[PDB]
Amino acid sequence: KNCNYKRKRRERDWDCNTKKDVCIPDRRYQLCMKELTNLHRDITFRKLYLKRKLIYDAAVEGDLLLKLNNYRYNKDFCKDIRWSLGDFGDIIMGTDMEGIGYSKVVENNLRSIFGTASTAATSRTSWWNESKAQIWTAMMYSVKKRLKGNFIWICKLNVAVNIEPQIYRWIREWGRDYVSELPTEVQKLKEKCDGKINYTDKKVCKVPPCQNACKSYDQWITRKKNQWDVLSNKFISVKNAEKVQTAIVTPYDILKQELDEFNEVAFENEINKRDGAYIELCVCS
Repeated sequence: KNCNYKRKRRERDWDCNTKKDVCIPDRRYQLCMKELTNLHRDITFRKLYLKRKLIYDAAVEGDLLLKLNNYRYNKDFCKDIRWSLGDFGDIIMGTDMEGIGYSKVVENNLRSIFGTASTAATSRTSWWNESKAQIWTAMMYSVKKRLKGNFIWICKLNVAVNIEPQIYRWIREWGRDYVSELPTEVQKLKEKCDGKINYTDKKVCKVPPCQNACKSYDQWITRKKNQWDVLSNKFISVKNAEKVQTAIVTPYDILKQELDEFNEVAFENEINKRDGAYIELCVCS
């Protein structure tokens, strides 16, 4: 059904339990791969066949993402295009980090086509780099259909096709989720735990629904911290898999680039529950 409609963003939080070395976004789980899953001639013909199947899945993915975006054509939509396109790329290149269920089937199908010799990985990257512009076009079809020649400037093609390791992109995506969730969770804390100027005891000291709001906030921030540690640890593993090391980029550098107002110290305080706002609202001491 993931090729029929998308869950609301953040309806399901990042999943770190299924594959323990990485946290997987719901968007990735829902990536449309129907045609890719449902995959004799020369290998050249079969690659051509693959392209067309990838175009179909990409077109559907872009259509459902736009519907999820309620046809707004805003930054959220363009990010989703970039994330999903990127994931398609990693699937094609064989560097996707999910590799469960039908993703495993898809990887088997691609290996039937490209083989598994020592040149396979390179030729798979070559095929993607040669094809990715058309896949973006396929993903943007639903936009082209409604906006015609003006679809070109809704989202940036170049940004979308520029190759980046999957864990880089997922950290960007995760960060955008975090900054969307944070004020929302702080709202709930404030509403239940906010105090008048002349209070004597914090509400959290003895007021049950404030305590339960703090408990619930604790559960959320504990997930966020867990997710950040897992993704950060995966960032290190993926980096160390690179034969040559770039002499340094950290996950915070990525967050700093993706996010508007990022502040590493503030961020680290929040996920460790030692920020001023949390302490004010949830620590009775």
